[PDB]
Amino acid sequence: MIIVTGGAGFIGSNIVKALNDKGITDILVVDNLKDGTKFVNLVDLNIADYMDKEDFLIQIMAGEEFGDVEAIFHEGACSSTTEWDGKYMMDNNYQYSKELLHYCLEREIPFLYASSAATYGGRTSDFIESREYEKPLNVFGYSKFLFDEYVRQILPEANSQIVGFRYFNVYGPREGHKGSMASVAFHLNTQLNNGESPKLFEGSENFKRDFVYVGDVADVNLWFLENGVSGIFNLGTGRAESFQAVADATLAYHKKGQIEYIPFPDKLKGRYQAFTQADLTNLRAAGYDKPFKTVAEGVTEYMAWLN
Amino acid sequence: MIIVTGGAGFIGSNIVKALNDKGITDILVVDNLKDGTKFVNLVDLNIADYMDKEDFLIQIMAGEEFGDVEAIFHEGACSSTTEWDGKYMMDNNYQYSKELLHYCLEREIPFLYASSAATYGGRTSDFIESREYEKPLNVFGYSKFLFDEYVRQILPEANSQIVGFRYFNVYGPREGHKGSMASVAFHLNTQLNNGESPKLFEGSENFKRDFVYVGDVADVNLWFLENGVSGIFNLGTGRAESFQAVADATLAYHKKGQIEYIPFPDKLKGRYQAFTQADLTNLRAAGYDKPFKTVAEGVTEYMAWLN
Amino acid sequence: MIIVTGGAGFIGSNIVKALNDKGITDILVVDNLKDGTKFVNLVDLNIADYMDKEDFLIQIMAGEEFGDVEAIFHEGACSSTTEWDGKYMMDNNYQYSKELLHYCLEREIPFLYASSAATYGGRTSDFIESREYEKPLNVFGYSKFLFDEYVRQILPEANSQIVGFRYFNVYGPREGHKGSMASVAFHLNTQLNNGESPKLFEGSENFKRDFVYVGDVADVNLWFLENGVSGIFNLGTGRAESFQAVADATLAYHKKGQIEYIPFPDKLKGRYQAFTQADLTNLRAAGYDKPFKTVAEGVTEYMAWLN
Amino acid sequence: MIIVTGGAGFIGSNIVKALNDKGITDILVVDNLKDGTKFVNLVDLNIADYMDKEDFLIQIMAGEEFGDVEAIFHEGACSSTTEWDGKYMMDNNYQYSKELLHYCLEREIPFLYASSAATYGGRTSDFIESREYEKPLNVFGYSKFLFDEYVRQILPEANSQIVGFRYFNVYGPREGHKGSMASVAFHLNTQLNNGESPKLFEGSENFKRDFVYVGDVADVNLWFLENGVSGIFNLGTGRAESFQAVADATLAYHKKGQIEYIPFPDKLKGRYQAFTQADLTNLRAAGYDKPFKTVAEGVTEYMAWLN
Amino acid sequence: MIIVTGGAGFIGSNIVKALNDKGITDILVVDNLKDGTKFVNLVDLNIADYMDKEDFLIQIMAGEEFGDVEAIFHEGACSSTTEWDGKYMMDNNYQYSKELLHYCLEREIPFLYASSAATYGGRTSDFIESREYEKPLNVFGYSKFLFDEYVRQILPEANSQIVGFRYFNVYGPREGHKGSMASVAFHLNTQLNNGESPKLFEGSENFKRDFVYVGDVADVNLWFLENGVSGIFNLGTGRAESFQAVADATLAYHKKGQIEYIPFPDKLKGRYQAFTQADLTNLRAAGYDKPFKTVAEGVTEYMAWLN
Ligand SMILES: NC(=O)c1ccc[n+]([C@@H]2O[C@H](COP(=O)([O-])OP(=O)(O)OC[C@H]3O[C@@H](n4cnc5c(N)ncnc54)[C@H](OP(=O)(O)O)[C@@H]3O)[C@@H](O)[C@H]2O)c1
Ligand SMILES: NC(=O)c1ccc[n+]([C@@H]2O[C@H](COP(=O)([O-])OP(=O)(O)OC[C@H]3O[C@@H](n4cnc5c(N)ncnc54)[C@H](OP(=O)(O)O)[C@@H]3O)[C@@H](O)[C@H]2O)c1
Ligand SMILES: NC(=O)c1ccc[n+]([C@@H]2O[C@H](COP(=O)([O-])OP(=O)(O)OC[C@H]3O[C@@H](n4cnc5c(N)ncnc54)[C@H](OP(=O)(O)O)[C@@H]3O)[C@@H](O)[C@H]2O)c1
Ligand SMILES: NC(=O)c1ccc[n+]([C@@H]2O[C@H](COP(=O)([O-])OP(=O)(O)OC[C@H]3O[C@@H](n4cnc5c(N)ncnc54)[C@H](OP(=O)(O)O)[C@@H]3O)[C@@H](O)[C@H]2O)c1
Ligand SMILES: NC(=O)c1ccc[n+]([C@@H]2O[C@H](COP(=O)([O-])OP(=O)(O)OC[C@H]3O[C@@H](n4cnc5c(N)ncnc54)[C@H](OP(=O)(O)O)[C@@H]3O)[C@@H](O)[C@H]2O)c1
Ligand SMILES: [N]C1=N[C]=NC2=C1N=[C]N2[C]1O[C]([C]OP([O])(=O)OP([O])([O])=O[C]2O[C]([C][O])[C]([O])[C]([O])[C]2[O])[C]([O])[C]1[O]
Ligand SMILES: [N]C1=N[C]=NC2=C1N=[C]N2[C]1O[C]([C]OP([O])(=O)OP([O])([O])=O[C]2O[C]([C][O])[C]([O])[C]([O])[C]2[O])[C]([O])[C]1[O]
Ligand SMILES: [N]C1=N[C]=NC2=C1N=[C]N2[C]1O[C]([C]OP([O])(=O)OP([O])([O])=O[C]2O[C]([C][O])[C]([O])[C]([O])[C]2[O])[C]([O])[C]1[O]
Ligand SMILES: [N]C1=N[C]=NC2=C1N=[C]N2[C]1O[C]([C]OP([O])(=O)OP([O])([O])=O[C]2O[C]([C][O])[C]([O])[C]([O])[C]2[O])[C]([O])[C]1[O]
Ligand SMILES: Nc1ncnc2c1ncn2[C@@H]1O[C@H](COP(=O)(O)OP(=O)(O)O)[C@@H](O)[C@H]1O
Repeated sequence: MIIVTGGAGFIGSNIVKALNDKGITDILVVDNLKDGTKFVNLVDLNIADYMDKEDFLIQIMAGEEFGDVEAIFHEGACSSTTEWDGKYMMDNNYQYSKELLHYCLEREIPFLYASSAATYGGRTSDFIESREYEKPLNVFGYSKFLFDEYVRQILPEANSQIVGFRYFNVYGPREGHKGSMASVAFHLNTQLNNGESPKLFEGSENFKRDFVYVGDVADVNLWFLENGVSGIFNLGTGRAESFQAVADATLAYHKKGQIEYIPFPDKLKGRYQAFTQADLTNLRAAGYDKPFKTVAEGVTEYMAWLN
Repeated sequence: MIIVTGGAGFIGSNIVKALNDKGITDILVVDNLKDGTKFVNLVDLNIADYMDKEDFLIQIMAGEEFGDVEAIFHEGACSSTTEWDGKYMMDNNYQYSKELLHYCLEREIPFLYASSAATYGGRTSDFIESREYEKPLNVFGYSKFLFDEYVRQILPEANSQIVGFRYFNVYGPREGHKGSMASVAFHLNTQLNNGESPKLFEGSENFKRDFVYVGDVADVNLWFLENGVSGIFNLGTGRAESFQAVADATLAYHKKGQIEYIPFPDKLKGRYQAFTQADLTNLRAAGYDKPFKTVAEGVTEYMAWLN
Repeated sequence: MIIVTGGAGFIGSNIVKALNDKGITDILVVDNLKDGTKFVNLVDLNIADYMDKEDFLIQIMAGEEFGDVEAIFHEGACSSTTEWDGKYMMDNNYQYSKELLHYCLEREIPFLYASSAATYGGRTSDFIESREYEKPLNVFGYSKFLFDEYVRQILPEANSQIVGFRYFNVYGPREGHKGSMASVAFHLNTQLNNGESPKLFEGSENFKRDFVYVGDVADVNLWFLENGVSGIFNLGTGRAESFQAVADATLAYHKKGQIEYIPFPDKLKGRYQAFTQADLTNLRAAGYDKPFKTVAEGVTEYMAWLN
Repeated sequence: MIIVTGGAGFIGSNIVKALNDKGITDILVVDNLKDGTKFVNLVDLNIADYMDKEDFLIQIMAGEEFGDVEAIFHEGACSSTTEWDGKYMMDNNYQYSKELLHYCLEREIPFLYASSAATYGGRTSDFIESREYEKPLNVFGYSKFLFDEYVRQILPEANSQIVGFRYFNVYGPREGHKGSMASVAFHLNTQLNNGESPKLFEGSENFKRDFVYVGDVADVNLWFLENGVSGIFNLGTGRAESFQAVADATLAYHKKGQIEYIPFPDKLKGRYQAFTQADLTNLRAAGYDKPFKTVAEGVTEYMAWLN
Repeated sequence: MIIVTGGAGFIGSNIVKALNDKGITDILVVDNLKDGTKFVNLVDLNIADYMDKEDFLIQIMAGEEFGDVEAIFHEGACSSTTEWDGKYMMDNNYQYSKELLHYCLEREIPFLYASSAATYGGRTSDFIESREYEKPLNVFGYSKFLFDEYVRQILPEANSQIVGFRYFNVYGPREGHKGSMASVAFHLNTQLNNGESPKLFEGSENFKRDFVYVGDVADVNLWFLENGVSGIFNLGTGRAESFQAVADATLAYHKKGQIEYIPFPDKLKGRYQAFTQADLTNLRAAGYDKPFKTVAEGVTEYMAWLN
């Protein structure tokens, strides 16, 4: 049996699918299905059971057994970078994670969780998995950062696998529910299907991210499960590409449309990463040697799936 | 003693009536009577006691005894296909059901519950009670689907009856409270009694459902109780009929009126089943061999009862 | 010691007064004094103590002793016929009553409670205390009906007094707080003192009720306490009188005014009793043989007290 | 150690000051400081500790010790005569008081509490501390009345001091927070300092009250503590004076202004005491023989303190 | 291990930084991160863990251990002088503090907490740490005052360090979140960077405060920890300077701008301190002999850090 928190969300559901593809269906999904439209992400998948995040937490803290648990993929989190309720953020992200971590540690259950490249918080190089390089620009980022710091305290003493994946800009199938937190690829696709103009922020000529395909993210997750290695690892392609590149791949698929520039949103000024590029040294050194899909490859594959 | 959850609702109250007709009155109804107008559905019936769904759940989970329970007909659920609070849906439908199921299993109490053909989610044939054919279009459907999947895990090991009825489009007496979730028959009748025009969705020429009379649904329920067979079974006539057919039967009774087409509601686009027809192979194979009332028969009988 | 629930309400306060008149002042009143203006109903009376309905219930269910309890007059209920929250109605009326009943039963405390002729729900004769004749038109009525049904299950086995009084149209002193649930007598009086026209519903020419004076209701209550007889008994004059009769008695006292007809309120259409007349066969057979004040007598006595 | 509930309120804070003046500072104040502006009433005083009314109650009911308690002055209450939530009133005034009383009784702690002349409810003479003369005109008054009645049941059996002070119209320093429940003296003063006209109700020519200075009220309280006598005692000057008299004393101090008559407020019609005058027979008979400051004396002393 | 409550706030975060500078990183921060923007204050620091104030309190009161606690710096409080909810203020400031104090006392954990010069409440000299000189002008001040009074009762009997720092007008890095409670220095800086005019209250010519640099405040805190001395001590420079002086230092750095006078805000009239100057006699006598940065020094250092 495997547990996937955030299992009805974007990355989580993709981990579920990947597990299904390996013939594993004995999965417990933990999520918050308040936004019911998220069911789409599970409808075509095969799981054993579903539990709400709040119930799960209660049971975790009471020390309930869930049977023979092989791993927890902890993808569940408040994922909005524009959420400013720190109380909620620190409870739901940081505290929640701590609580899970301890539960796993005590039962020697492999624990594989989601960090974020938001922890790097705006810099132009050296995106390296170490405290010196970390300085989040928002409370979301802070909640992730502090957890990584917590994990770092625990690692030397741990008797079972602990892995944190520092995801960069993930995109692909099963993020339709993320609204304004959905990938630019997604937004452009839906704008184009609506006969609207595809929109980019003002200054996106100079904005670059490490855009990584969700399929690859899933593969990395399973690989680490199979291999047992511990640590905190960047997860991206290693190549930074401009938003313009993403737009290109998208318009190319749709055979139409032309980019329009909207004002840079006030609520992100000072909170924004203008450049990210994953340094994959540690990742490779851990033994994960598979290549990553480029924006051209990933976006077109995604576009096909969206239509 | 028999327990009927959703007992003040449409199908539940009809099960109560059917039990009354067999001389059984030692019934506990579990429901949520917040909408007080639902009392009409019980007023002319004979029951032993009434309990709110929330109290019932608490007692179930505490392992209270209710006396000598012969069966639970679990018809209680949030039945709105346009309810999008997934948290509520999964608690009140899925979790609730699990909780009941376990309670019954442990005491070897026959458990007969409501599934839904919404689990098939829009396809043009092969409405067969098996996972390959299931793909709900909304979270309501998902909550039903996942429970059936759960039941499927339990069945091989079960020591007492477990039956799920996959109801198609049920209509007849005691659904007045269902508002916009009430049968089209019901809506047309009340429109006509109000001197308004009888209304159908745009494109209903091509929309067909397996419309099944509530009386038959009740009979099936009791039959299964008496016969002890387990499984998940489609419950419909086996014949798909157009909404136009329903309208015909109705206008014929009222001796007046002409169909008006209203816009297809935005909130259902992408969430809608355009065709359903129950495959009754498993149902028949279980031994239930009685015929089902056609739309012509059922609707006219209903119309008489409404007036 | 005697307990009167609804003790600050109309009928309850009158039971208190009646007890006072017999030299009994060791009374605990249970009510919900949220509407503070209800204090008037107790101000001139003599009681031992006051408790809120919610606290009372908690203590009842915990099995607290209140000292040496001689009887509970259970007049407390949500008494509005236009309240449509069934959840609340069934908790506060039905469940609450059950809870009291059991408490009394276990301690062999005489339990005398309020039913309602609303249980008959609109019929033109045979207002007899038996299930065949009962069919309430609203959820208030349902909550009363179901409790009577519950009492009926308990009666054959009971070792102490259980009595339910099925009050018809009660009127008299101490109902000023009941707003639109107050007697027509009351409304007419206040309309006339305000220089307004006295108002009756459209079609009141054909509306008749068994109007019974509150003083008589109180007497019946005490009589049953003294005599120990069990059962469910109609409580009204046995004579149906038109609303016109009530108006006559009232205008006669005030020496002025002329009836005006207002529209029949939408919220009561289909929910309304057009005729009631208590069949006093069981009541008389139990041994209560005293006469009841007519509308002419009762209304004029009331009018004097109001001025 | 001494406890003063309502200690941050008008009368309570004055009791604190009086205790300070006798060299006693080991005081626990219990209040509800939601309206923070009430802190002024304590700022210049000396107390040992502060507790919220809700916490206090919890601890009382749990039977916590507070150390060596010498007395409780129970001045805490919802003091608004225009508050019509009876549920709250009866909990916070009546029930709360009962709870304290029992706590004290059990530990033989002298209990000195606040009643009110509102219990007399509008009469033109015989303001005597006995049930025949009591008939409050509002639920505030009722809550006080019923408690006095409760105390009366307890008194013959009590082994420690119980005293209730039936305050008439108290005025003086430390009532600035009472808003529209503040003394007329206070209102006139603030109207005059605002260059507005000093306002009296229409018909105040014929309205008289027993206006008593807060300083005297405090003295009475301490006297009873020192002397140990039990009972319920009127506390006022024994002389009724018109509102006009109060106005006179006030305008005289301010050397300006002329009375304006505003409409008698709707919300008080039928709820209003037109005359009060304390009968001090019992008070004197208990041994308290000190004189009371007249309106002329009291108001001018107050006016000086206000400026 | 060290605990810093209010650790994400202004003074608290500076204590954290100071601890970091001494090589201490084993810190638990307790705060309320509801306003997420406060994360900035911790982002560049090194702590062991984070806990919400409400959870912390629960655990404190349950008597949980946090490991080997060396000290608690209790800087956490509702710090707004214009918050008028006294209930909240007394719970969150006074009660909370008491609760911590007892926890520490019992485990002999050095307890170092924040008082306030607001306790002096407007006077023109003798700002001495003694009750005669204390008279707060608002409920915030009251909550601090009462706690100091409480500490004073405890001190003679205490077996471990208790220190309260009566901070005057603190200013410097990490107060950006304090909005209108932020230093005038801060406000002027942000006004100037916005091309607006730097604003001072009307009458600031005659307003002087003891402005003290946050760096010094931090030093004092650590010094007391190292030295073990107990008591309540003023913490300011000992020199009063006008707001004009602060403005001067600021405009001098920015090389531009001219002071504009805005109306004195209504909500502060009667609640305002016009003059403060710390008397450092006790502070020096305790042994703390280091000098304090003047407004000229402090403000310019701050201005550099802000830019
Ligand atoms: N998407 C990216 O590009 C990316 C990049 C870097 C990091 N990440 C991180 O990776 C994880 C997955 O991201 P995502 O894109 O899949 O986000 P997502 O689509 O929103 O998936 C997360 C789901 O988990 C729920 N959730 C929140 N807190 C939970 C908890 N404590 N336990 C269980 N479920 C919880 C969310 O709902 P509610 O918040 O409404 O309760 C949501 O349904 C998140 O931690 C995210 O921060 C993602
Ligand atoms: N009528 C159809 O065409 C049809 C078709 C397929 C399936 N079904 C299913 O068969 C059952 C009967 O449906 P229906 O048409 O009779 O709907 P319904 O009239 O609304 O009956 C359900 C009643 O039970 C209540 N309820 C909800 N959750 C409950 C719970 N956990 N325990 C007990 N009662 C609960 C509902 O109120 P609240 O949610 O507001 O609390 C309602 O009063 C439902 O499960 C429904 O999904 C019906
Ligand atoms: N007067 C009539 O024409 C007549 C006729 C037939 C039957 N009855 C019945 O006689 C009883 C009293 O009637 P009434 O006219 O005297 O009504 P009433 O004036 O409204 O008095 C009832 C009082 O009891 C309170 N209450 C509600 N639930 C309670 C509970 N569980 N325990 C204790 N008190 C509770 C009510 O407040 P809240 O509900 O707001 O909390 C109200 O203050 C009711 O059951 C009523 O249905 C009266
Ligand atoms: N001064 C008069 O004219 C006068 C005349 C006759 C009788 N009295 C009585 O004398 C007492 C004090 O009167 P006052 O004029 O000083 O009124 P006050 O200034 O309003 O004093 C009462 C204070 O106690 C608080 N409180 C309420 N319930 C409490 C409780 N259960 N325990 C502790 N504190 C509580 C009140 O706030 P909240 O209600 O907002 O919670 C308020 O702060 C009251 O019982 C009053 O009814 C006064
Ligand atoms: N800054 C000055 O010139 C000066 C002057 C006078 C007094 N002080 C005192 O110094 C202390 C801190 O000052 P500051 O300038 O750093 O103010 P601050 O920035 O507001 O720091 C206090 C922080 O702690 C939080 N908090 C509130 N109650 C808490 C509790 N019980 N436990 C833990 N955290 C809590 C506050 O949030 P929430 O209130 O929203 O919950 C806030 O984030 C306060 O006690 C303050 O009164 C400083
Ligand atoms: N440039 C541009 N253009 C257009 N659009 C856009 C851009 N950018 C961005 N965008 C959008 O918005 C949003 C926000 O952004 P940000 O702030 O940057 O965030 P991001 O990163 O991008 O995303 C996020 O992330 C995170 C982590 O990292 C996660 O968790 C989440 O979920 C998300 O993904 C965005 O979203 C877009 O749409
Ligand atoms: N075509 C047409 N026309 C008209 N009308 C209509 C149509 N369709 C539909 N409709 C209406 O609306 C509503 C909704 O529907 P739906 O979404 O589709 O749903 P249904 O299926 O129909 O019904 C339902 O079902 C279910 C299952 O199956 C149940 O549960 C519920 O309750 C219901 O019944 C309807 O209702 C109509 O009215
Ligand atoms: N005819 C006429 N006119 C005028 N007014 C009136 C009439 N009728 C009636 N009314 C009024 O409204 C109300 C209501 O109605 P119902 O629903 O029917 O109610 P009833 O029965 O009469 O009364 C009631 O009752 C009950 C039981 O039986 C109780 O619980 C309640 O509380 C009441 O009493 C009436 O009220 C009148 O005012
Ligand atoms: N005459 C006159 N003029 C003017 N103003 C007035 C008068 N009277 C009165 N006022 C006013 O209003 C108020 C209230 O009144 P009442 O309702 O009457 O009340 P009193 O008695 O006066 O006072 C009260 O008391 C009580 C006890 O008894 C207490 O608790 C409260 O708090 C109060 O004090 C008055 O105040 C004035 O302003
Ligand atoms: N003379 C002044 N000129 C401009 N702003 C002021 C002045 N005095 C106070 N303020 C602003 O108003 C706020 C509140 O002041 P006050 O209530 O005296 O608290 P404090 O003593 O903490 O400054 C301060 O944080 C500051 O931003």
